[PDB]
Amino acid sequence: AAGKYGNTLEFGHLVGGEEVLEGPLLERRNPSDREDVVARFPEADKDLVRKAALKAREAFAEWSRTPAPIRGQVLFNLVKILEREKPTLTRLMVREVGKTPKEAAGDVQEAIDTALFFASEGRRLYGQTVPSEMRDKELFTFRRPLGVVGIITAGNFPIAVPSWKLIPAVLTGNTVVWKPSEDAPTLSFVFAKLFEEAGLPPGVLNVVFGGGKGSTGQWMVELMDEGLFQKFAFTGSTQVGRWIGEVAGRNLIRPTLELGGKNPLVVMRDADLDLAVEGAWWSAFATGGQRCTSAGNILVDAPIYEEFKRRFLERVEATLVGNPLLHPEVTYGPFINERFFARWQEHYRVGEAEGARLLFGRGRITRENPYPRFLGDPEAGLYGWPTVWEVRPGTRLFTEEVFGPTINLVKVDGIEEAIAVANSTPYGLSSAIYTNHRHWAYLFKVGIRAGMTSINNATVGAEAHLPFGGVKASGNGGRESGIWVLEEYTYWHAVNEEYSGRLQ
Amino acid sequence: AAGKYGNTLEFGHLVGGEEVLEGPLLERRNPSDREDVVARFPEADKDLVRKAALKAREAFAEWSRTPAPIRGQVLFNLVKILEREKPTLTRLMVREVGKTPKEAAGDVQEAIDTALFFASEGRRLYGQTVPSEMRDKELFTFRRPLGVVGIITAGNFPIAVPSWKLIPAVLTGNTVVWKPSEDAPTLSFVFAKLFEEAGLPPGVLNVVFGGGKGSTGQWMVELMDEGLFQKFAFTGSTQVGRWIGEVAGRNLIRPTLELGGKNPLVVMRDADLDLAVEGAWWSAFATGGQRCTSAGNILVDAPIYEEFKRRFLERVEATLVGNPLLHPEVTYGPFINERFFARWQEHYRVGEAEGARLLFGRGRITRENPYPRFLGDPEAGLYGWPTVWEVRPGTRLFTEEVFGPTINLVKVDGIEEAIAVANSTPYGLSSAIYTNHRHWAYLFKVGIRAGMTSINNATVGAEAHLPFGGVKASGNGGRESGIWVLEEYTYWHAVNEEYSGRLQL
Amino acid sequence: AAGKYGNTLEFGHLVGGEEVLEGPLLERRNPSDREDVVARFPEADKDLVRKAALKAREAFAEWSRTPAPIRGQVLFNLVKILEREKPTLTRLMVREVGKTPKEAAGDVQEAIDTALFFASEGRRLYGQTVPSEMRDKELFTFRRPLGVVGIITAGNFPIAVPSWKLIPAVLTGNTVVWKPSEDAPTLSFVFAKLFEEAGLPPGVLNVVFGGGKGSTGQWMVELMDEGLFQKFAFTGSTQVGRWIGEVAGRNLIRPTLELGGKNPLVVMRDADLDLAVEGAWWSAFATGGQRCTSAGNILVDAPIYEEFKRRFLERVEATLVGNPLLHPEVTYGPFINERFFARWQEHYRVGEAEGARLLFGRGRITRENPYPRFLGDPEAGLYGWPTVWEVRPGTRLFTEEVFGPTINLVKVDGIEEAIAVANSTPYGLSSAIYTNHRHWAYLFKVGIRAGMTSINNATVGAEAHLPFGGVKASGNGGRESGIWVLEEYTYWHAVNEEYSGRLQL
Amino acid sequence: AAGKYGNTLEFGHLVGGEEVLEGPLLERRNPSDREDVVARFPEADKDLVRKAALKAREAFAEWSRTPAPIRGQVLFNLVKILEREKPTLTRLMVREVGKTPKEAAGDVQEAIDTALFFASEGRRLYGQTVPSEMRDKELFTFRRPLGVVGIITAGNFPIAVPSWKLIPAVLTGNTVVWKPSEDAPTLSFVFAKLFEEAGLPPGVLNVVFGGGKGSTGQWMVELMDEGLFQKFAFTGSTQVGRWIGEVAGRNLIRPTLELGGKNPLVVMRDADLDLAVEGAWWSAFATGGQRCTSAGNILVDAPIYEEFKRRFLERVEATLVGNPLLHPEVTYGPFINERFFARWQEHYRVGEAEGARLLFGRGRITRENPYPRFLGDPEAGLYGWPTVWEVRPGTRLFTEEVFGPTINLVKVDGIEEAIAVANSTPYGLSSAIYTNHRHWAYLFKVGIRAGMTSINNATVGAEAHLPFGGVKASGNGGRESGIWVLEEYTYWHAVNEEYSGRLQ
Ligand SMILES: [Cl-]
Ligand SMILES: [Cl-]
Ligand SMILES: [Cl-]
Ligand SMILES: [Cl-]
Ligand SMILES: [Cl-]
Ligand SMILES: [Cl-]
Ligand SMILES: [Cl-]
Ligand SMILES: [Cl-]
Repeated sequence: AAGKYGNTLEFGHLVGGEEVLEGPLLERRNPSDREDVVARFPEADKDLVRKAALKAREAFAEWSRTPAPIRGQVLFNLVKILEREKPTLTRLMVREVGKTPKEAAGDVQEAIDTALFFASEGRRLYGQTVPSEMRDKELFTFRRPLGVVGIITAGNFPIAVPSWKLIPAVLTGNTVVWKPSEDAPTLSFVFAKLFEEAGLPPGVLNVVFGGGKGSTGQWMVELMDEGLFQKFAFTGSTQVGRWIGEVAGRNLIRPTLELGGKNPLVVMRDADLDLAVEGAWWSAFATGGQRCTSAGNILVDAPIYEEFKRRFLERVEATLVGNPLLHPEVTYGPFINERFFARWQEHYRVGEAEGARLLFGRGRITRENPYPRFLGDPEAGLYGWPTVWEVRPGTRLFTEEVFGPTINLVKVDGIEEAIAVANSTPYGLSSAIYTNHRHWAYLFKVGIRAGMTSINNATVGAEAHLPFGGVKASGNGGRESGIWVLEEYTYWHAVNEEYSGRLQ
Repeated sequence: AAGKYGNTLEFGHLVGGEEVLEGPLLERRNPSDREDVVARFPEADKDLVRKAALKAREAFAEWSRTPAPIRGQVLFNLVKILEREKPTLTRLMVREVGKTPKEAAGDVQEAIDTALFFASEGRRLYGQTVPSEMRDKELFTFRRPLGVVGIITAGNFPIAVPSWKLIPAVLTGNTVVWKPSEDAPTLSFVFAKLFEEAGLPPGVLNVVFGGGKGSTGQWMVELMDEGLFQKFAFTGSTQVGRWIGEVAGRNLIRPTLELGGKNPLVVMRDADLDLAVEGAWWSAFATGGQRCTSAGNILVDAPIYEEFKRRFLERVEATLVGNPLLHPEVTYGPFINERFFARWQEHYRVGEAEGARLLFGRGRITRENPYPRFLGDPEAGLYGWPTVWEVRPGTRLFTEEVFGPTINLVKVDGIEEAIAVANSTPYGLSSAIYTNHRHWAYLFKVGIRAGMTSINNATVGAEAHLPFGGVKASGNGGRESGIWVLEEYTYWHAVNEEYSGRLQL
Repeated sequence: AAGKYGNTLEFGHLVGGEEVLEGPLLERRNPSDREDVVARFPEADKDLVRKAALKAREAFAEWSRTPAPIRGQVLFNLVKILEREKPTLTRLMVREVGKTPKEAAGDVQEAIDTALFFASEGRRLYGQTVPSEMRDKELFTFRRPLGVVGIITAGNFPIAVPSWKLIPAVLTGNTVVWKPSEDAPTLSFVFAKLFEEAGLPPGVLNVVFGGGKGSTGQWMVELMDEGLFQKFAFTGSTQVGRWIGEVAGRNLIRPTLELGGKNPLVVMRDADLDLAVEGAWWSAFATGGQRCTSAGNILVDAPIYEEFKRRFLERVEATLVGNPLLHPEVTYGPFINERFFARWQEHYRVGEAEGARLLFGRGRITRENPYPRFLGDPEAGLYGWPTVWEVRPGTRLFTEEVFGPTINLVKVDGIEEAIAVANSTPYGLSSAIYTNHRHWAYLFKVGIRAGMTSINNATVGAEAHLPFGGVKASGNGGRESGIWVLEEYTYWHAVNEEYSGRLQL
Repeated sequence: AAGKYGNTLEFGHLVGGEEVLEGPLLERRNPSDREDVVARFPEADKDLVRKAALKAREAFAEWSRTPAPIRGQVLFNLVKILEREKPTLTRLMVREVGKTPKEAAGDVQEAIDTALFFASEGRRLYGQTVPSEMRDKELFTFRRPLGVVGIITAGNFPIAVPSWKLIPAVLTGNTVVWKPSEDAPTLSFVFAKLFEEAGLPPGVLNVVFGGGKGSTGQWMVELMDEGLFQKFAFTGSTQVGRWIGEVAGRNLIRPTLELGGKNPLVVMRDADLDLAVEGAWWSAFATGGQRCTSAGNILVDAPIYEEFKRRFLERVEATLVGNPLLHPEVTYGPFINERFFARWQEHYRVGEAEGARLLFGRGRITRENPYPRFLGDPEAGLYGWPTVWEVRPGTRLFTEEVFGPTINLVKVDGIEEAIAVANSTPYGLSSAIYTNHRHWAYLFKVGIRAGMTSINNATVGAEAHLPFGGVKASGNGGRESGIWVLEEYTYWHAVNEEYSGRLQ
């Protein structure tokens, strides 16, 4: 078929390098305009996943024992292919998940950067030579591939965040089974095909499509109990993370777990207001607030509270919203999926119930409830009014993660107290402070309990060559970019060579 | 009291730096001679563990914010105090767990080495400065303490293996709750007091004594569900490890898990037989086969099978066994506890049942079933005949870990097949090959699935400044000594500083 | 003009991104066939070098303060452009320096690999965060660009070896003045233009052509005394290196110095002869023996001496020699320049004089003195008979580097003595041993005084992502590839931040 | 003999572990009181140095091939012995070089810290395992000892700064010839004996006493031309450094060169004045201004110039000066040697000549020119009035290093200009800025051309586990503490092992 803004594509799983149309058909509709159908694709039953894992096990023998620098050459080709395809993938990603074209070119770019980074790590992966305490004896360490990796990914960063996992996994000589978000199946099929074209041998990467709970994603976790995975990486909700953590736990796997957060952004009295407003604004409404790292609470220092709040609302009022395929100028578009739209709609009622003051936002944008800076037709999909609250700490709006274009303001007095309030959340992913006093940035830097912190910078837009990850309910201690991710996809082999003829 | 070979000591838990007699008294008997009672000490009820965790939470505020190089000064004092106490700790460790005096001085030494290593890491703990892609912007990383660490340790290495966990934990600014093996409570009490004398502030280290299943150790794991631990380290059985793994799992903790193994030792046709026999022998019978890393199977290359086997048994015949307090010359002594003795006694009947050929070993040493090279009285404790089997791969003697002085022989042909058989085991901790062909050592080096490998060297005797740890059922991927353990007791804080006063994205 | 095998090209210096015809014209002839003229190009007078250094000083302001990851983007484009141009650079390099097409594609490849390596180091260059001993105080380190780098390169690896210097220099934010070998000026001009196309801002790279002694290269060193260079890298003879060393010395510069060697290759009795012969053979005659790392002495273990020698000469007999443009199948071609041909011709007379036994080789290949496996016309250039000697240690053939297709045999007895003889040379660059006894490779590994060592592998063919460099007369301790070269083109800035608002000391 | 405040000690060189009284007698007098004679000791003629180098060459065979962790055990014993001796060495160092007892206990402490640091590096010295691009092939690197190291040291940090060189040298398996400052020969003899007691085998450390120019130090450099040294480290003047650099240069040695500096300290308008005054004050007058890192110029931001200058002079007026053996409370004491006293006396006349304004200081303290806060008798030795100038940039007081208790003030306007003025000096060792604006500290941090920089902290008191060293005329690129010094005393051996039977 042709769809409304492009072709409807039908395709199967990729197992040992073949297409496999095996299972009930699902379909992904353009979230910006649900009349456009983007793709049609099977639900992998659990036995197909079992097969995919075992093609991966067969492929690992040859791939793992392929020279690491030659594995790098595959990634180098991928860098080139990704570069070529960057305009295509940008178009497709606006169609399939409703990111703005600026943000979507950015997504693709991070995969390009990731691929370049690891092409080169083919000739690094440094281990150690160590001095023995004994004469006539040498000591070594060596990073070794774990085996078959199972990977589950969300759809809000559908090329970038998969690449953080897929690329270092195959570079260190592992083999992969990948279950991508039913929100972005076409991009995943493509990205798997780009990898094929780049030279990845068949079976090294296998892709199985489907849903999460009661679907493929769950079957996929359950297979850790049959020992088909030597490693597992997941991006998603803390509820699901804890479960996957437990399953990996009893099967002696360290899993990688990016689990979202409630990201504090502090604005001290001595801050540059315009800059801090631009950063709160962008932290809140980038990707329509559907980022692990989107800001949950702006903590504004009491002296500047009123002035900040007036300027922030001015800025929020200006947010454009709309079909980013038809209106590239727009700040954000639709909800990626139905599930986030629903949780976000409920957040209004929890707010009113616990007594938050709603400063701006009239829930879902529709004909009967139109939004002044909307562009296009708000009924073609699920779009949300920008939303702003004032909230007491301790409350549920304050502590619980809510994907969607919502942000809270909170009045704080101390730096003392700003730090205490910033920490009053089960999460600990991302954080930010806007200030000019060296001492104030120092105290927050070391007083916050987060895995990432920004000074005079948004909670979003971490650079791709720094360790990405959260502490507390935001993850289990692993990190995803740079040299730090090598701990995730390898283990330490320790070797001692005796050249004397003596026991010692 | 006075005991038979020293004092019987009574003592409590150490919580926020005070002694606490709270719970039913247990007792640790001298395993070499169970008439000697070494200690009486309480079983921490779960609420006292809860309190210990919360003293640790109170103490973490000031310890974590104590300069890392000053935390190193504490460890440097500990190195000196440990040095002073090395002869007394050696005596006490032969009394309390029945290690030979040579092996027990060695145990103490690894704590000394560990403490020196980390005294100095107080002025390292390096993180990174990183270039931004943006002008007027700097990037950093910082290693940060996790919080309160819960630690459970076995008793077979009662000073060394605890120190691998305790020392890097407090050095990186964490606070600790420690539950030591009911097999070695006096050494743990001491070691906690040496730490105190070295300058560790009270509450930074808390010690709660007791048992494992249905006791303190279990209560201690269960508390991860109340979020009292931000990290957990365990040495023990894979059965228990899997459970601890699961609990830590749902609480988003990476735990540290040394879970023992079935350690393959390969002897290729071109090996030096006398040297390979000394290494199989020492791998098997060091600590009476009660090490995570003790050898489980000798894989002998078919061409030298018969010659090796004859010489190995000659060497095993020579093993001395006895009360290492009265006979220091002895190779190994008693079982640490009655649990290991029991599992090892059953292994004879599993052996007979699946049809292993028993080449040597008459089960428990007693007066009625004496051992030619025994010294002392074998009824005063649980002592085991050195034991040798031939076994087919696939069997339970071949695949299952059995603490005790038992080893299997297996005939192999290729290097091909040596590697395939070495890997036919759920475990993946330690390994060894005896060979002189460079290509053969290379193929084993890269063909084995283990986290430690020895060439012309035993499966035991890892050096303390190399990463200790197993793959497969032997652990979950963490590592314990050297710079590698810093990943366990810290997390990565990533900081980005904008000085350019504009949003650039 | 049109030449005989391509165009004759005329071109100038590149200074702040402009072409500059300033100075007396030199010419580079096709060494394989000197009727073919490859290029005409100026000799930079010392004042033009002075200007090039000062364009580099002007450009450093904005390049150094260009985000390192963006500097990497330039290199990533260069990788792509180099890939596109790999067949043309291969052709041109066979024309301009007489490398065989296989070896010349390899040369280009190492630049490609180098550029990819460093494209990625744009997002690394890691420094350190370090714990203070004081409360409320943080410590950092930062790698910083040195400034303007002066670079002099040989012509035998005219794209690879320049890239080891050029690329890490500009990546770490330095600016460059480059004086390339008058043996390979067209490739250098090209490579500088590829860099331009890749996005290198003008003035960041400046190229000044000319000669060495009494020419541009000398003027270029002399300018360290006017402080126009904050760093200097050189590939060449130890004679020249010592001088450059001294000049950099008094100007407080650590310079980078690859200074060639006399590379010992040992063949123990237990070696695989065919493999060790292939490795001695390729070590000797790769690039016609015109590599820093080409083998100088084969040390053969007395038991296999005669057998090895017979097989080696059989293999040497088989060497093909010829115009690699017309006969790609050929092992090596002409001398790069007339200087090397001259020194190598004299080596025959030094040999006769000190009493070496000449086993094979009749000096220069000519029509009147033809070589059985020559292809083409040997008078069109300077070509050399493969040459083999037996020599006593202590002699000048044994100790002195001789670019050209010459190799010595030496009889040795121990591993003992193999190592002692291997070390009896002023140089210490590369080394190799062929053996199967693990202990013998270990003793050589730790007994040799060299900065690179091969086990059952040639003295040539270092991998590009390992540190390249020599000890003794082969260099001053710096290293060229991988992470190790970052020490050369940066300095360590150490920063300490006090937030505690009090003097504490 | 007994001297006036302790024993006069006579002793020889230490060569292959024996005492050697061979040469004309020199003597070191107590600089605080020159009637007290501290020591009597020979001048090593050049042939004795030649012998010392060759004992070191013989000893290297055994020491280098001694397990690195066992070499660490020697240092661990040294830590303990140094701890025991810390009160003795502190007394002796106040007697022999006239440091205050606080500063001298500090000196000894840095050696203790250095020794602990490197005791532990016995089990580190990490090298690399690297992946080959070829199948059946492994790559390694290994740090290797250079050989015999020649070491020349100044006397102003007579235990600390020698330990930065001596300890990492012997730990990495090198052997040493050491020529210590004729200003501190007793401490060096002692420290060499403590090393002996700690377990250092004889010949691994050799000590040869004497002078510099036309004496042992020079003979010692000249021996690089006979190839007796594989490495050379020097602390001293830039003139001498350049020479040693050249000699090492032609002999293909990378030498280590700490060469002093003219250390800028900037005080921005937003600074904390009391803190910045305490830091200028301590930067200037610690060790009587006889530190490589002592401050040369205070750059005061125009808005606060007058206020700062008044408070600084108040603080300087308070400086106590005197015989630190008899008056521990004193800030600084005598000149270490006659040479610095002389250069510092000349600096007054260069100042007047180029027109600097002298704000405070009457040259040498004597009976006829007494100093209000002097304690003791100023004629017993060479003591200097604290000295303060205002100076134009470009002048010689501004650009040239002057050991002694002198400091300049300079008015600056920009941060722009503060950085330009801070850099207008041939040196580039140490630096500092006092400020609270994050942007101001950032611009200085990255605009200065120095190898060490302090924010709201003195130019002195670098921590011992950070890389110590200067750029420009302050050194040649090497660094001295921490992991960074390992580049100085080792070289990189690169090994490739082929296990196939193939050429590739
Ligand atoms: Cl999903
Ligand atoms: Cl979800
Ligand atoms: Cl949904
Ligand atoms: Cl409110
Ligand atoms: Cl001196
Ligand atoms: Cl001087
Ligand atoms: Cl003098
Ligand atoms: Cl003035």
